[PDB]
Amino acid sequence: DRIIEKLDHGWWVVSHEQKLWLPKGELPYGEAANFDLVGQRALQIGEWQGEPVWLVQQQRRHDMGSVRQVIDLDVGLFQLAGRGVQLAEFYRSHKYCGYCGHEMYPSKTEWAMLCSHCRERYYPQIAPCIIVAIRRDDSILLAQHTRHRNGVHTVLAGFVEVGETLEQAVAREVMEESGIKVKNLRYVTSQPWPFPQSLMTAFMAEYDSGDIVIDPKELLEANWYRYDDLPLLPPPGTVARRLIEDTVAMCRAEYE
Amino acid sequence: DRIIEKLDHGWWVVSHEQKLWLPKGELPYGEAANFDLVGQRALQIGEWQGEPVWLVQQQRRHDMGSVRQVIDLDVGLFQLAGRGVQLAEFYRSHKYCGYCGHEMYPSKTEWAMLCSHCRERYYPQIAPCIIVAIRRDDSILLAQHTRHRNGVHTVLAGFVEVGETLEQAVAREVMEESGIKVKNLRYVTSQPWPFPQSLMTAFMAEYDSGDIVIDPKELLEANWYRYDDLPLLPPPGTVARRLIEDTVAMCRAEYE
Ligand SMILES: NC(=O)c1ccc[n+]([C@@H]2O[C@H](COP(=O)(O)O)[C@@H](O)[C@H]2O)c1
Ligand SMILES: NC(=O)c1ccc[n+]([C@@H]2O[C@H](COP(=O)(O)O)[C@@H](O)[C@H]2O)c1
Ligand SMILES: [Zn+2]
Ligand SMILES: [Zn+2]
Repeated sequence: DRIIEKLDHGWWVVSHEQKLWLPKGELPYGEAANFDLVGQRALQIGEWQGEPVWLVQQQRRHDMGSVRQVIDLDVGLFQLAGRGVQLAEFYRSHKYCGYCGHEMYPSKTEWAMLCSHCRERYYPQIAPCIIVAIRRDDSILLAQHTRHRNGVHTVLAGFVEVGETLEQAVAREVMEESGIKVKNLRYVTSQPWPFPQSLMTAFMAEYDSGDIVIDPKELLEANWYRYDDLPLLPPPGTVARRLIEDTVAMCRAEYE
Repeated sequence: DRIIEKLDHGWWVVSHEQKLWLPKGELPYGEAANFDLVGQRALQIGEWQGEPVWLVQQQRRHDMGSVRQVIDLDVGLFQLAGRGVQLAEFYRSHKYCGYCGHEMYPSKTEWAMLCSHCRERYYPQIAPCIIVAIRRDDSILLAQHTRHRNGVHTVLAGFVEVGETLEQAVAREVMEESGIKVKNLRYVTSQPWPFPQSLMTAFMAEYDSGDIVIDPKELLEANWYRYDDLPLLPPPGTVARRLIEDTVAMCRAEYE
């Protein structure tokens, strides 16, 4: 925890309220005074290729966007940046203590909120998430998400809920977004996600029953595409893509 | 959300600070005035066999204990009770808003904290957890946990951390508690846990390298026991036991 000076340079995660500053569509890299940043509080969340990445918790008029606007920067950088945004949001939600109501402060040893008056603390929360590829014979369920809009067709995902298992989270999510029923869930892998903090677990499923009834609020559209007649997909390096690949592998195994 | 009266009866989760009231070693069942409970605030967290279970957020001098003192009551009851304790702890940690510092109130529609001044809210957090059975040829790694003390020998478990995968959480936990290195992780299943709120994922692993170096703060002792010369185990119905069973099944498959 330091205060920025006139020769300070590197990567700057300037984050307010779920968004980060992205001038010219860029994650800012350079000197502090070039970014109107001198005299502010900055935390170092790590290093990219030997250069500090800083979290500055300040609002900016223009060019705030989503961290998943830097995904194609480097996954490693995105981990840093998403981690910054999460840490900013963590700090926002814990200025006061939920116990006793007096102002809290950041632990400089670890990454928690400590407390002046009382001795209770808070730690970052990890949200369990399911993600799933659904298979129906020669085809696989792909879909365009509403909030996304790159014209990509990916798999289904949703948050695990209270009192339920991964498998049940998959079944419910699939029921709600698509309106179909699945079977023979197979765990594939897991992958942490920076913002919001979450651990997604990857599942293959196969179609059991039902017709596609998209939640239009959530899904632009959903369709069964054959394993060799696919549309655009999430980029290689992403979990969703790996799942789709695994499914295509299943289909190939049966029909070729 | 109601206030208790003189003829109110049923199951009472009287919970303070991670503990619940267990008179005579019992989860209290009966009439309110019999339990000095009239005139207090009670929330209904559900029904056991058609009878209400109530959460009362009050301290009691004697006989407070751990919810995992009612595990052998009925799993369903324990879900209710553990859920009560969690909900009490949730309320304790969110009396004030972490944003703005003014007193918050419970959402009566869903189970969150709403806010008087501002419009930010909080929801219950689910903690990802790994649990793992480690296999070394004809044997399986079993261990007595320090905080437990029923003379039972169970599997290893620990909390998933930030920026890491399930598999990495397993590898690290196993490294720290036991000091050995594992390989060929296989996902088995997942199971939610009431208090503290967590979703544990079950893994089988096999021994790769190292000698047993127990964390004496965490583990009474750890040993390799053969699949047909076992000690006491966690009771049937529990995930740990199912894992141990699956492992024994592996051993039997190879050596018989
Ligand atoms: N190609 C992709 O865009 C891709 C692939 C795999 C996972 N994911 C991500 O998994 C993330 C999980 O995010 P949440 O934590 O909001 O569920 C999604 O936001 C999604 O972007 C994305
Ligand atoms: N036989 C047993 O006692 C048994 C079996 C399976 C899971 N578990 C539970 O998994 C629970 C996970 O608790 P945490 O959420 O504290 O990790 C452990 O507390 C453990 O009691 C217990
Ligand atoms: Zn406090
Ligand atoms: Zn508030």
